[PDB]
Amino acid sequence: KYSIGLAIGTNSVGWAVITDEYKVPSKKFKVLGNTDRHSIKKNLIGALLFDSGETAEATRLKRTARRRYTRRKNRICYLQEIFSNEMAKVDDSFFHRLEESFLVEEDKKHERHPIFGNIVDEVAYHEKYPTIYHLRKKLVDSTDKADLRLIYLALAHMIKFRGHFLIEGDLNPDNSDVDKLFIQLVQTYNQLFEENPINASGVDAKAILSARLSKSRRLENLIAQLPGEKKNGLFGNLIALSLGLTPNFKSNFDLAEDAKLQLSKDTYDDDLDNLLAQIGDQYADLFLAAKNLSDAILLSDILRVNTEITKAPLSASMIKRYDEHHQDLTLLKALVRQQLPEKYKEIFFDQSKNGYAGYIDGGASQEEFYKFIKPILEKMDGTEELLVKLNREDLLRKQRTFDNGSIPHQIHLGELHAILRRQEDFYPFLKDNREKIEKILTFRIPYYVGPLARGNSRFAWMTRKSEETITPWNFEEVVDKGASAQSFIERMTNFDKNLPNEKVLPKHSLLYEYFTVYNELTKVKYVTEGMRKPAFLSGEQKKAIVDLLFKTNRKVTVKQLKEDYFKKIECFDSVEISGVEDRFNASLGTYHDLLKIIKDKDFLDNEENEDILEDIVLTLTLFEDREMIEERLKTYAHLFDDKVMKQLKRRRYTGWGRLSRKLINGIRDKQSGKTILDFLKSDGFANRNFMQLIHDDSLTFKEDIQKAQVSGDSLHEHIANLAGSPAIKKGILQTVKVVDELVKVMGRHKPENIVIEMARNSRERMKRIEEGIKELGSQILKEHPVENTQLQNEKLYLYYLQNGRDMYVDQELDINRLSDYDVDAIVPQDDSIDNKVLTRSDKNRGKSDNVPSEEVVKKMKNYWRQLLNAKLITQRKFDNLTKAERGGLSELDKAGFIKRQLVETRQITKHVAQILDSRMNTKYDENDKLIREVKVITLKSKLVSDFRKDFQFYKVREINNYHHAHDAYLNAVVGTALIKKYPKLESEFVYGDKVYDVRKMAKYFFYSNIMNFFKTEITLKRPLIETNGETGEIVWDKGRDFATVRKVLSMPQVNIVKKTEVQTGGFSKESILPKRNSDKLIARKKDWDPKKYGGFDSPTVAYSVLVVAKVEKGKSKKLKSVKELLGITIMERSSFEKNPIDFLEAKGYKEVKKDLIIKLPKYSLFELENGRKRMLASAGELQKGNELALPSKYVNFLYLASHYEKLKGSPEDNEQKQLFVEQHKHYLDEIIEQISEFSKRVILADANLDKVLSAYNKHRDKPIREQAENIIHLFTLTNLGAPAAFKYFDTTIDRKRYTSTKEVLDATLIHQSITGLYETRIDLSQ
RNA sequence: UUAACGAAUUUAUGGAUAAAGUUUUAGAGCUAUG
DNA sequence: CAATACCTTTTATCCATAAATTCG
DNA sequence: TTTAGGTATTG
RNA sequence: GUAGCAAGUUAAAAUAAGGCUAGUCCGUUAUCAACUUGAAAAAGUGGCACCGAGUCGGUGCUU
Repeated sequence: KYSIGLAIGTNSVGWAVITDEYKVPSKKFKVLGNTDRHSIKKNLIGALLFDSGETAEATRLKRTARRRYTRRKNRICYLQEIFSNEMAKVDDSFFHRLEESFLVEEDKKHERHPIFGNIVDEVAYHEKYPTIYHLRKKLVDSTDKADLRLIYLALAHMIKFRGHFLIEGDLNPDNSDVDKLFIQLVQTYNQLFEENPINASGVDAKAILSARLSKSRRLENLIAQLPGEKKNGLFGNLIALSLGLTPNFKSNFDLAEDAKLQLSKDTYDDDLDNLLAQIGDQYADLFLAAKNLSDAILLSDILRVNTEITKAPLSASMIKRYDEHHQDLTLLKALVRQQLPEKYKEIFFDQSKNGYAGYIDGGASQEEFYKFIKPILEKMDGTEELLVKLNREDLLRKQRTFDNGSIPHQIHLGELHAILRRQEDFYPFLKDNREKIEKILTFRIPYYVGPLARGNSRFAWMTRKSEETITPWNFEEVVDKGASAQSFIERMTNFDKNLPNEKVLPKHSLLYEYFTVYNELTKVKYVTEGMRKPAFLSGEQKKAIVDLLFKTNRKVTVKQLKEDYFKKIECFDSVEISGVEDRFNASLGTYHDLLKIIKDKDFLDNEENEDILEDIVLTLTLFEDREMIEERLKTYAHLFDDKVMKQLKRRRYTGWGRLSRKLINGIRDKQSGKTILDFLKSDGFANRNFMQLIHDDSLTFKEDIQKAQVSGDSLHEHIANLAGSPAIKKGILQTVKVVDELVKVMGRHKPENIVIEMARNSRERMKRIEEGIKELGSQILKEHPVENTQLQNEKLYLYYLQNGRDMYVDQELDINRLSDYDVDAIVPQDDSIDNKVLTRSDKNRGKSDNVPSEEVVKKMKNYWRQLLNAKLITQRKFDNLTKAERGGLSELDKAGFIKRQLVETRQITKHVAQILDSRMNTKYDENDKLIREVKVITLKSKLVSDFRKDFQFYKVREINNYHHAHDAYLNAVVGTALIKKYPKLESEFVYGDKVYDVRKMAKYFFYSNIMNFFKTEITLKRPLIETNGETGEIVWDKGRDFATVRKVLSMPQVNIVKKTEVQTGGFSKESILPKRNSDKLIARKKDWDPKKYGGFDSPTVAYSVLVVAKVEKGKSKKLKSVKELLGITIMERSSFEKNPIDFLEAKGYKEVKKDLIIKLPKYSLFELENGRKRMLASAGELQKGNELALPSKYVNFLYLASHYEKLKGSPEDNEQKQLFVEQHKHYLDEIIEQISEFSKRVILADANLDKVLSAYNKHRDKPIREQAENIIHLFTLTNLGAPAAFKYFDTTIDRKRYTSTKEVLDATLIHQSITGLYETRIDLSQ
């Protein structure tokens, strides 16, 4: 006796209920709690607002740093351990001094100066080496024994900040000068090639090689500079090799197989000797020279400056930035003193101003500083060498900035290496541990390994060789690198859908190939002259054809089968094959690729080897790393020749299949003794298909399958497995929590129908006209020009693609009056450009039930082709225009018109259908087949979208929140109506497998527009009492039903519930705050009084708790009873939950009433006084309660008043829509009045409302379309939810925030259920 | 995922890295003047 | 108090898997 | 990428 | 304390409090009205028809 309609979105689930005759019911509901209200009537329509679902990504990123920090403090801890023994000899508490660098002198346990204890030597230090970068150069360059404390500072400073690992290989300090390296590259070629010696002459190798151009264009530009040699010639192959390019040297030496050499790819050191051996070892001296140049090129962009004087270019690059800053500061500081010495105090002394004082001491970015002084620079003289420095964006640069990190960790390691090498003679431990220390800088946990856990991390998957602690130096021995790399993918690879306990096999698995061949072979039937009836392929032939034709060639065409097997082996000269199509879709691709390498056809056939051949593909498909493949295959090396193994390691397989090994060959019928595969050959006269095998009740497969699956799962897992946005899953869970409650309301009765629906270029317009009049060559673009912001107007934009001529008439069209000209769809209702055309009269096409007629096509079949070749129309647009010559829109073509429009393509929505449908129909009849009690309809959203505009139910989002229920109601109406009149479409719209045939075009309707039967009158007749033709059921009464629908829309009571949510996540605002004497300053770490060190602020409040107890007041300390709202923060919450009372007493409460403590989540609901509602937004803040029921005449008005997208509809309807504006013109005063009583009743903001009231008074003479739209802003003041700022016309009206929660404490608390219908009300009295 | 194989983008989940920011302290501020 | 005004870490790089989506 | 709750200070 | 002037670019340390399972692990996602039952997962709990409509109001029968 009822039906449910849903409208699912990101932030709301909308829900309404419908009757046989389309009324929405009501019911008296019990009210729990101590309040005198014992009952309420509420309508069975509602919606559920909620905060969006938050993705894990934001969280996961925090995790990356969380590990990034606990691994970096470990790296420095690693250097310190190396020094600990040796350093204590030099400085007893050097490391201690650093640990406590952050403590204030009162809390410091040692000397205040870190690098050296004494005040004198530390000042000398910054005197000589102002930057660490200054020091790095000296530690690299000098030969003098430098203090061990400095060595540590430099080395630890490189290990703390490595730069990035985005390069693999090594770059050298020698390799910066490309020309110096280039000449060696030319030079070696000359010591080897006296028959064709080359001369570098005066080629500019520096400029040509290191350029932002293609790796290809630079190659050509170089050899062009040389006297003329081929890029295919050997020198170019070398030069290409330096360029990050892959060249082939086969052409020069004409080697039997191609051997290319790329410097990024792994296969280079190994590939060299396999190629190098044939030419001989003498050449190799050349190839290393080329590799060196590559390393020269690569860092040619990173370290652009001259680096000839030093082995530490990076620090040298910094030292230059420092001195330039010093130089240019004085010139800037001086030139301001010289000409403008009044602003200098603002510039260099005011921290807050974004001056240099702001740049250094204030919080001002180089982008903010550059901007602020650029005006000053150009008013004083000599400011060119400094202004060119500012446009260069290199002026008064800091050394540590945002653009670094383009630095590759290798150049740091270069300075590290130099420092170690320099000072190892002086310090023995440096020379012993040099390699041990360098690995600290170079080591990176390989991603496939994952976090190195000891079974106590969710994310980890790694495997360990020894249960001992992991360090960068013993990493290979302790960690099973390979078996981790497999576990790495195996945990992300899918499971078998039919048997979800077993792993999916590789897509190129040999067993997968056979199964995939035989499943196509079993359903092949052959008909011959000798035979009366077609017969399935029998057991021998499948096994014959496979041995004969599939092992011999990659793909098997139908002609090969009739010729090679049927005619040759069975001697049938002619035959017809029904089952297979033109060629066999399956192939034995792994067989032949494996057959070619190992070359033992006997080997691939011994079923004893199937275990061994599966393993090679699983290892080959799985693994990326060349070395690790070898480690797995070594066990196989004895079976194989040493040359056979070489090719095996190369072939890699990509992809994962669908089905398990156990499914195909493990599962066995208890009675037949046979597997899935064994039934795929030899299934008797009837050869059964794979689906058929699982779906045969005589076989144990349907019974065995069901055992694995049910062993199924709770709702979360079923919902969470859903693929798609993680917030739209929330609405799903909420939409399904809604349905389960509606059924409870209806006395635990299941409903007949359920309707679910879910909601989801400016310059493009200029370019499709720009180039389409360039190839047309017409002057209609020059004759009248237009702009890039205008073309979102349909009629203007259609003219320009049309070129000023109508496709239906062939004449020049006036630019000024497009209102009289109709926008015409090629196919009667599509509103996109692909199907939109603008002509003076839409009847010129002929019959508006017909395709644009043969009369206009013969006139204009040519003009629309000119537009196609100029991309002024799309192939779909042209093919629907010309379709008149393919007999027009065929019944079978017109069926494709409507059917494609109605069905929902979105995979998520479909899954929602299952979720609902399977949760409803638990009963099964005596047959195996399921009983379809509840019908789950998926409605497209557009249908209702047009229905409201078509039938005067206009939707305005921002006036109100009722439209969420409104769309649910209106999805419920159009849904049940479309299935009442069309049960042939049940299979198309309902998740139900009935079956629907395209053939009809039970005739039903001629008209290609599905949404016609609702219409009382239709633009060219329909009876106002509709009934299905076949059953006689009364489906739609245009007179009777439409009255209730507007009545339901214009209903003033709808249940709107905002889901209550404990707030989770970050403790507090992330920013660090400078020291204060506040008590809201949260400590950063325990030993740090925020008053001395600075701390956090602005804790988020996880939930509020209501505390009724006594507190001490005054020096008198008399105990007086207070009832107030305590904020439990996220940091607090864990501590709170263990012991509430001890925790409460710690915050200052005494004699707390434990029974009465109430935990108040965010968005919790309070009604006080005159029914005004407040939602508790914080322990200390409140939020707006109430939704304003603007009457339907205004909603319908304001949508038409706002004048949405000018007017889209038919022009004759539009005139009365325009007339509706003036007729109801006085409404504007009614709308503004509505708010005033509602403001005073609920909102309590008179301060603001008065500037509102006083603002509307002034703009009375401005047009309605301009005036009404700005009236729409005003509602945001009335909106349920938070106070936010709104602007009328030119005046911004700030928000009214409720910074007291006192009034709540004496109101009645409302606990509402998911629907909003069941409640428990609680009146609060101390 | 398609009546079947490939490719690509996007979103989701996960891993290994990087450079900034912020905070306290260390970089003896001097010279007239109470 | 209740207004009033101000505040809120960001921005890169690479690897893997999966659906869902639009092209072949 | 803007929300909407902490926070301190004023007339 | 004011007026002058010199100066500045760098560094160490922390980067959710913290937790025990002490790992070169983990600590911001999902999930949540209320009441009874539960360690939890979860299960359980709220008569109907009519007339009407400014955020649900009245009446009739059973209860």
